[PDB]
Amino acid sequence: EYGAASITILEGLEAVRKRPGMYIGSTGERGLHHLIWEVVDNAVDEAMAGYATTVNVVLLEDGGVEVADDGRGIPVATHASGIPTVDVVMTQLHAGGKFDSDAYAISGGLHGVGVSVVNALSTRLEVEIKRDGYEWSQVYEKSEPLGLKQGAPTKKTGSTVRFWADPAVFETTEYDFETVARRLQEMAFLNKGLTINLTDERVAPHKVKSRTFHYPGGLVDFVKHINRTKNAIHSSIVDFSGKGTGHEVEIAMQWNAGYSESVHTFANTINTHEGGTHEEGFRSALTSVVNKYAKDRKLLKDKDPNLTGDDIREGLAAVISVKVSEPQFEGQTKTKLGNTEVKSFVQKVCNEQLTHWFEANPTDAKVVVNKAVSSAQARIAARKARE
Amino acid sequence: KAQDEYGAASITILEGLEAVRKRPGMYIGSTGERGLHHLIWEVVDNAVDEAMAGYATTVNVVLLEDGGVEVADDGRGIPVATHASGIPTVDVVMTQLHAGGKFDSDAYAISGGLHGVGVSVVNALSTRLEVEIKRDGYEWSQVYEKSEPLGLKQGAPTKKTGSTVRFWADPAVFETTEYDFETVARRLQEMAFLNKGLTINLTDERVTQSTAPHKVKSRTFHYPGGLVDFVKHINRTKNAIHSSIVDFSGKGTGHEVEIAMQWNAGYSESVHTFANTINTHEGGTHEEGFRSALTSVVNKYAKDRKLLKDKDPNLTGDDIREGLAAVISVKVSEPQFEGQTKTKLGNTEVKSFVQKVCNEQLTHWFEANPTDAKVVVNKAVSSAQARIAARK
Ligand SMILES: Nc1ncnc2c1ncn2[C@@H]1O[C@H](COP(=O)(O)OP(=O)(O)NP(=O)(O)O)[C@@H](O)[C@H]1O
Ligand SMILES: Nc1ncnc2c1ncn2[C@@H]1O[C@H](COP(=O)(O)OP(=O)(O)NP(=O)(O)O)[C@@H](O)[C@H]1O
Ligand SMILES: [Mg+2]
Ligand SMILES: [Mg+2]
Ligand SMILES: [Mg+2]
Ligand SMILES: [Mg+2]
Repeated sequence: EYGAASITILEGLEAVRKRPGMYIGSTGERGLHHLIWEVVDNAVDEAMAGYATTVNVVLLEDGGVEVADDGRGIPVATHASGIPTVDVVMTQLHAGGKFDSDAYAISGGLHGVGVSVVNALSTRLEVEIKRDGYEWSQVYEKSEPLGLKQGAPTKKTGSTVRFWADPAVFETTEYDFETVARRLQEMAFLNKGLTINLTDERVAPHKVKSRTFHYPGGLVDFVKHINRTKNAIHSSIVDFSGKGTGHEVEIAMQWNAGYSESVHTFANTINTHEGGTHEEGFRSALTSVVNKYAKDRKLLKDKDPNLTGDDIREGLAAVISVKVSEPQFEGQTKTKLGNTEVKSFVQKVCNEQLTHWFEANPTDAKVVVNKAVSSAQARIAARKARE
Repeated sequence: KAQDEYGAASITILEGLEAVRKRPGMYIGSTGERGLHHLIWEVVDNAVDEAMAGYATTVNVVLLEDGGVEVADDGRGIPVATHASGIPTVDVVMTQLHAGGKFDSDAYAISGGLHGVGVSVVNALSTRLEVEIKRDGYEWSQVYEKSEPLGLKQGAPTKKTGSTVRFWADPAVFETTEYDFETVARRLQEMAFLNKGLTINLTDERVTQSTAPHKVKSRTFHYPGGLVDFVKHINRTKNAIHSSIVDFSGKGTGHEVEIAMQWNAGYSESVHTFANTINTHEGGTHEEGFRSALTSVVNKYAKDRKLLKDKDPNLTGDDIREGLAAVISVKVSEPQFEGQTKTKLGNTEVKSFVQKVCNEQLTHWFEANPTDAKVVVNKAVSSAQARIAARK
């Protein structure tokens, strides 16, 4: 009997617990680690706004994860809603301070869902906040607030979010250290003044497993890192910026004797690992710049076909970092940046700055074009040899 | 700065479809070409879901001149009756997020729709929406202007059942509001392949600057050979290496799988993955389960027949999948898709399942057809040694 009785409306966090995949992709290792990503993003968002300097993540013994920032602290006062803003932010969907650019000019967070999902997919969530001249505490048991508590007075500011992933939701709740270590590192690469500390408290003087991430050389350091094991082909690491009405691009790149593509893209510090408009404008601009150089330096005949992106990006270590005041991310996992205006923006920046670099550095330009030409001709030889 | 004085007032709660209008990327990916087409997917997906349940036989998609899209199914009809919340059910289904009849397995046992978001999002990102429902003994008509319902109208009596949804994309939302016929065509074609008793008709009533009948693009997709008509389609411009196509299925608790595969002359991998008819073009567990199974099956066959030497390492997936045309269709009672755009299927248990079915059933095909198998193994053996030669 398909009718009005079959239509079911979901309320609050019901929808998150019924369809975790809509918010975290899946309940696998990727989904589990996304919980950490949601809590850390909010702390990073505070650093980007220029309030936090430090983000400390701790993998606790019990499987709990702690994330502490020295930012402004989650608004704790009573909302217009009639409940303390901590609860609005922690238990409601499409609720937050990132629907404008007033509180956070450039922020990874934008849907007002992130940390609410973490509450929804956790057995427990604790929060310790410093602001309004006090130390504030709140416990959320099976997503429900047990009571906001006004504690010790303090001039200090910041937030500390603690959460315990539901073993009913996730199959495996053991977080992976090096997965977390890798992501926190890239956040510090995209945030110059930011310091991220990581501690693994899970199982006479004893030192606990820890890492510190501070990179004053930003993206140029990120590239040096990518090209440690890989043997760099040219001395000068490409580095440039681009500014526009509503957006900004930051690029750094270097080639190596490798045969793989090591291109990482970011939008408001978010790892847009499935790419997007920013990556697309970059690839587009790169292919056209190299192809013009090779044709102009007669490294390819006029009858010779143009070098494909695959030939050029082979052995390339590149980082594309965009700061967008109004991003368009593909779902809550934000695997892609979709902003159509950002493709034409990145493209003109890469076109004008890569054309500049290739003409300014003739030594370095020669090598990377020689590689592209040699890798292109190799694929034309391998296809013919196979017949 | 007012950023310093950030507190309770800085936090704002979005009500209903304001969430979709503010952050469309959460539900459609982007406001680009791919996002625009996603609006048709949401509406067609709902019509297809009715075919999957065995109530709809036909789906008719029309790209209107004005710029609107019309999707007509002969299903059961979007329930019209006044919902428990106090308003007609159509209005709940069209103006409210996380509301639908796909949260259980009662109305739709297997369905691509699962979030209760689809058609509400379409309504949210459209200047106007129009619904024509035939059910409960009468033909009904509702109109939404900027998502707001103008009032449900009751019409003439009918014994027939179906739904007709018509939407006009908001140009303020989308950079481009003009659809690509081939994009729509290709998709509706794959939908017809994965649903044996379904017929999808696409019609293009958009003119170009007289109105001769041949100037209107049209398609009618009905494939009784399902996935086999799909692999036959894939290897058309390409040339098959073995005569008979690999056709096999396999069921489990709360999941079913269908595989159809064939190898071509090229070095081009053409593996298409589907979950509840949804094109999971980024793959997921079902694909990964198949990829694992396929690599293991060929490596056990190449070693036993001694086609591959003991000295050389095992074959890579890429060399096996080189020139492979395959279709992977899973039917899952409780799926887990990455977001609204549903680009990936992430069910942990599906990787084990598809691999279990593939490992067992492919081994069966290799053992029963040694003649066709030798050609396949010989292709992978040469392409692996080609990859080794290229590295030198
Ligand atoms: N560590 C924090 N410091 C200060 N404010 C925070 C912090 N964490 C959360 N908030 C506030 O709570 C709001 C909502 O967070 P959240 O639930 O993650 O959604 P969001 O960050 O706005 N967007 P999104 O992450 O894309 O879903 C934020 O806008 C912040 O204002
Ligand atoms: N053509 C139709 N025929 C009958 N019922 C429909 C039709 N279209 C929508 N519905 C019903 O309306 C509900 C809401 O639609 P929708 O917004 O697309 O959410 P959904 O299909 O459940 N899931 P999803 O598409 O993944 O967000 C559906 O679940 C159906 O119950
Ligand atoms: Mg913002
Ligand atoms: Mg957030
Ligand atoms: Mg019917
Ligand atoms: Mg739908």
